Amino acid sequence: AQIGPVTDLHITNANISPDGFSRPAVLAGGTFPGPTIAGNTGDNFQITVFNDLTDPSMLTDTSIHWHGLFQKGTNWADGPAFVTQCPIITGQSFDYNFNVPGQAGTFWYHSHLSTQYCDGLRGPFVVYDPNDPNASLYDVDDDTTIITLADWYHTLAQQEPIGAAITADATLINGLGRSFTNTTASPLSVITVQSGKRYRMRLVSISCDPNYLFSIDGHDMTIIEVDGVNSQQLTVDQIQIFAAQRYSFVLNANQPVGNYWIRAQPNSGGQGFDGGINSAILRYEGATVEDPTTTAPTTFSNPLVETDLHPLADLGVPGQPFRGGADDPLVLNLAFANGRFSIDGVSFVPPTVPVLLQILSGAQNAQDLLPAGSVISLPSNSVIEVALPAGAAGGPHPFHLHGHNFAVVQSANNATPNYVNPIWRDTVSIGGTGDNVTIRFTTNNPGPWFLHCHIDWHLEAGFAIVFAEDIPDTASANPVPQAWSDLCPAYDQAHNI
Ligand SMILES: *[C@@H]1O[C@H](CO)[C@@H](O[C@@H]2O[C@H](CO)[C@@H](O)[C@H](O)[C@H]2NC(C)=O)[C@H](O)[C@H]1NC(C)=O
Ligand SMILES: *[C@@H]1O[C@H](CO)[C@@H](O[C@@H]2O[C@H](CO)[C@@H](O)[C@H](O)[C@H]2NC(C)=O)[C@H](O)[C@H]1NC(C)=O
Ligand SMILES: [Cu+2]
Ligand SMILES: [Cu+2]
Ligand SMILES: [Cu+2]
Ligand SMILES: [Cu+2]
Repeated sequence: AQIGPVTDLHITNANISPDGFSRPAVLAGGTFPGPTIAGNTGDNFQITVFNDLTDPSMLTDTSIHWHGLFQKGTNWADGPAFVTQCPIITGQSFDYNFNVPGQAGTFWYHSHLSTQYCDGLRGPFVVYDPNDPNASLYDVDDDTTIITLADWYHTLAQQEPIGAAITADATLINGLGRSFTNTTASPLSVITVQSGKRYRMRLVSISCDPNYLFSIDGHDMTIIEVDGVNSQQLTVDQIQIFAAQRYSFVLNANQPVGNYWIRAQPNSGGQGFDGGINSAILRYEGATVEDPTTTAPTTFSNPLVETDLHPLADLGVPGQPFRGGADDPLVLNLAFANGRFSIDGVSFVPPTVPVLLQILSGAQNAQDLLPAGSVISLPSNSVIEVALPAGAAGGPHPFHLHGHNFAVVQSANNATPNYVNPIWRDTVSIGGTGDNVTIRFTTNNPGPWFLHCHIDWHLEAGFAIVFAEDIPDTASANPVPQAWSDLCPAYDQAHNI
């Protein structure tokens, strides 16, 4: 069952074997993925997170981010460790108490301390719309229509050796899948549909790294939502989904009663589907309980191309219709060398005092904020443009901005900008060498908002900056509860800082 919008959430260690190989993990709600947190648009969420972690190999501190929720007036509840809070220490709990005005769609939650989400603390987060403009396009939308895609590692995140390449050992679809090496015939996930019905499939990438080529043999997929933003209907037969992105698509159960492969091919790790890796099963009611016998095409006829997506609503684009046509036009220099990423020449290393606390204590220019060179001020009530030219090793990099969604004025692999009707989203691939992926948004949400690559191994290696939006208004706009004020003293005492 779904939990929320008011719930406890216990964070524990346990052994799991989602691909037949047992290892310890960091879990929310006792499971991988964690339970779905849900409510309706505008609801008050109060998620009281109980840190019960005891195994130091995966860190006993934690902090949870609610990915894609704007947190307007509640920056303290956003979750990124050392940006908006100190971590919760073991044996303690913390109420993330926030509201979701003006948002409805498919989100997720994850640890936002170090690489801890890779060790298992990840789950879906759905905000339903009782008056959804897409409601008539489908019949079923519930916990059984959520599809998570996850990378899974046999080596613990903190134990990945410095200097060796990191790749996953399995793809998990709804928490199950088979290992790339030493493959055993462990159980595959089954998604069940009834012939003649239409389903709102909520596709969530909870990946720490790979992008997936997602498809369903025999079926096509009509996109209706992108990262929380309702879209015009776009029919595709394959979706390339990057880390942390979400799509809703209508699945019409219009093929013969049977079994069909669900495919999620990562860009690294095991290639293909031998032994049932990278696979799940779409089973119609009344079908034989047996594996599919379907195949993929050699070439997909209608792959998703991001420039084909358009908002359902008339969202437009803020600013003027040319490069640099914004109040605050930025171009970030994104680089990698010698094991570390940098933005504008500075590699992100989390500060001792969280950025929000530094602001509330009176640091009021971004040159005064630590880490030096990693915090950039944005002016209030202004159009911001951020160009993110690709080329840094380890791509394609999916960049994500907290506190906001944004218009994607220029997408990967296409040099033409769109100042008329591009999709809005919150995580975007910046593409390949020579690309100039560019985003725009307006600053109506005071607080420090993280901007980073959502490949968690790259974040850890410094691929991040903080946008301190409207520093002068941050304190008045974000009143903090006593429990939040208690976090840093408790953390610093427990760690002798
Ligand atoms: C990506 O687009 C930005 C503008 O959004 C380009 O930025 C300009 O860069 C040149 C030097 O390369 C400067 O002289 C300009 O002041 C910048 N801003 C403008 C023209 O608006 C950037 O060059 C583009 N990058 C790539 C790799 O195409
Ligand atoms: C490259 O991106 C551009 C801009 O998003 C796409 O151009 C649009 O194409 C649509 C569909 O034909 C037209 O309605 C628009 O008027 C175009 N806008 C602009 C500004 O040119 C283009 O289709 C993309 N290229 C590919 C191959 O998908
Ligand atoms: Cu996220
Ligand atoms: Cu986020
Ligand atoms: Cu990256
Ligand atoms: Cu983040």
